[PDB]
Amino acid sequence: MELWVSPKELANLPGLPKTSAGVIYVAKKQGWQNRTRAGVKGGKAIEYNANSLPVEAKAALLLRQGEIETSLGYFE
Repeated sequence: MELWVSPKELANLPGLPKTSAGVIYVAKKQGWQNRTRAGVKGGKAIEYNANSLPVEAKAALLLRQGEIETSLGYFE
């Protein structure tokens, strides 16, 4: 499993501030396994590994994830 996340998506969990500015700034206070992707924004964005987020965000995370997709590229 992986389920990565984006700063704009973290800017809504309680444990995390309501603005990515605080999440990215706080990201330095720890540095959750964040993968870069030269396509979700600029030549180098900053994703966040959901498994690296604490528990307070892990709970509220999958919470606002209601409805998303059924199954695909999952090779069954």
